[PDB]
Amino acid sequence: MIDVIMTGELLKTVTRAIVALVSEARIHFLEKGLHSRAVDPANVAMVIVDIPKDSFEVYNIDEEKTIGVDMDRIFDISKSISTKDLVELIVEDESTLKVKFGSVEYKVALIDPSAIRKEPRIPELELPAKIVMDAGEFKKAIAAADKISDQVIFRSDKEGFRIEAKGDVDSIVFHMTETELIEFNGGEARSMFSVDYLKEFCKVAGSGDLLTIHLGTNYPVRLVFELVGGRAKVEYILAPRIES
Amino acid sequence: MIDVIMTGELLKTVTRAIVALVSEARIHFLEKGLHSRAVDPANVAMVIVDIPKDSFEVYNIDEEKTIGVDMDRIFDISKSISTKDLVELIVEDESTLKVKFGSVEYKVALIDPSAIRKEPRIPELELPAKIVMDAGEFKKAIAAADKISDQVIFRSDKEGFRIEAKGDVDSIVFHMTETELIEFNGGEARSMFSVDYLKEFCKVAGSGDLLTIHLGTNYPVRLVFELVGGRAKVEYILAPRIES
Amino acid sequence: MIDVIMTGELLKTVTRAIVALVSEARIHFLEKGLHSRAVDPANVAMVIVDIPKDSFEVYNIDEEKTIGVDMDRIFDISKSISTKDLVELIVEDESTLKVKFGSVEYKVALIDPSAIRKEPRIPELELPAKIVMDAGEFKKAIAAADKISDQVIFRSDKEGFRIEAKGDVDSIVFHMTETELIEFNGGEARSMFSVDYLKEFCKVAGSGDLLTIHLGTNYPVRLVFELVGGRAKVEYILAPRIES
Repeated sequence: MIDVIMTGELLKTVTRAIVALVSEARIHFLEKGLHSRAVDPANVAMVIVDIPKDSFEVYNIDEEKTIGVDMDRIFDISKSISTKDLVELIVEDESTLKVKFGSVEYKVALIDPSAIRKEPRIPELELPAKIVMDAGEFKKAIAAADKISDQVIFRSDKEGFRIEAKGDVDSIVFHMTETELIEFNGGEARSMFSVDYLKEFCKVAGSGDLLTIHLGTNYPVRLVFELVGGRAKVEYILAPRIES
Repeated sequence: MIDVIMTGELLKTVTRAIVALVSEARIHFLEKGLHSRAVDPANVAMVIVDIPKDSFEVYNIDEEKTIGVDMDRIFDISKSISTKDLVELIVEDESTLKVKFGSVEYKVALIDPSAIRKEPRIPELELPAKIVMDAGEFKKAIAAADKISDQVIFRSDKEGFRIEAKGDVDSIVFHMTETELIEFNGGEARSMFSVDYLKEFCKVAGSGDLLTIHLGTNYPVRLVFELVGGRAKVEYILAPRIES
Repeated sequence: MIDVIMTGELLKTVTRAIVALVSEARIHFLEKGLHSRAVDPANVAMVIVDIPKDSFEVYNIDEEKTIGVDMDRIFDISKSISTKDLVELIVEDESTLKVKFGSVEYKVALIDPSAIRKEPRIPELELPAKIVMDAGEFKKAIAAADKISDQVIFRSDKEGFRIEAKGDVDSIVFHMTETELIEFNGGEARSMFSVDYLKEFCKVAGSGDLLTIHLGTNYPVRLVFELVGGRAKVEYILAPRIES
């Protein structure tokens, strides 16, 4: 059996992060905690979620188990859950997931894991640039860029980190030097990405959340967000466009 | 003449509660206070509003009087009124209603009471189950059920009160025991109702408001809400569906 | 060169006030401060904006300069600016405007002032009535009138200031006596105006902002708003309808 208790905000945020890309997903309850990964239909973005066992109020599992979940449903139900509610998830067999919060108990039929798209592999990306900043600040940068173009360039070097967008008659540059960043290795990298996806990624993040960016040149970017008081790690990987 | 003064929130809430079902209504200014009742077009729900004279800041009437009011208009005008404004209602003759608040005076033509649908009678429902709880908690239960089905079962017995909804692959159960409820008589009852109407009823209620449910088996349910600091009694009665 | 620093709220509010009427505008950086005036396409309303140099945190200009600005763009970009951000505007040449706030630098191509509709002249209106009140209160009056009609009468005399609207079966009167107003000269005047424009004007104002109304009979009304902590003067002039 699986029986865990987590804050409502933790469940709502991780559910929202996953459903942003897929409507169904395999959820692994491992000895070390919860894990889930998925790639979107267009194969342009991937999401990797990790909730260490210590981020849960209670984490009791017998054997490690994988369940198939209808993410659209859990997301819909999560909207009736308060961020301040404590939520208990229970799986006694293999066909039903119980979600309890307040005076309510929701029961949803699980999906056969095999019926879900094959479990994707995590790319062993070798990236030279590492940038650590506030997720809210990043979110604002993307929001500003979104008003100028549908594509942005991420650039890193010894002088800092920049996010640039160019339009027909206007342009915008977000720039932070090493001293302004939380952590920065000065690695040299430059890649271009779709603003649409970046904007969607930021919907589960805000001021106070940590963001670690792993960047290369003409390589997918890794955006590692630490959310909900640092209880969850939500990494989004986005394929690159041609930077020239 | 009729001359009363009430809080903006009191007028806004009671107006909203009535217009939810009808666009016109007879408003009775009785020695004991304000009274109004109406049934919706489909004859599926009824609303009974009572504002005791002591809930008003000022309640001065000569003789008991009944006026016909265009509820869509009062509701529209009430949107320009603040919950913290004090509102004065005046009827000097029989054709005009004056609504004063802030530095504004609104005058609306009254409707001939006779032109309005016959005054409905209050059903003398004999119900075995009585449940008293927080209206906000009830509202949340209905909101959760609404995500699962368009119908819900209300069930009461010695073990408490439950609200259940079932879908094709999921279900939800809200349950509170006698100790969790404010007041409960343990009466046995079970009826099914439309979530659409229940959801609409709850729009004028929130955490802190009292709700008394009178329930029977295959009988209309009585939902007595005490709103605006307990100043108004707004009872909604909803016809049942077949529970089996 | 032009180099000024202002609060985000100041830029956002003045930008919104101007774009309400036009999509392009001439902005004058004078020794005494910023000035801009424009009339809408229908020639029914005009806006005159004045930001004294002392309302800026920094105001450094070489020679007085006039620039042409795409107001739709600045407005769009201003949405990514926080009211609490400090914004720096820089014009080093004549073709580019730099907008800096936070860690972002926006560059927009300027418009040739000549390509913009001829600079309008300020009408030397001679009006007998002067009314000073809270802009938020005025805004509420217009909002109330808007529910009754698409036209309102502004009336002033020794007994105070009134805003009246009449519908088929209802009416509304907003009235404030001399003692209730901040300043009032008791001038006699009566004119009728379009609620649509008045409502739009009030979108940049709120409680706490000062409004000085200059009113005549069958003459355009002057609505002088002092916004953003009294840092900006935004005057709207609205052509009259036939009052009878």
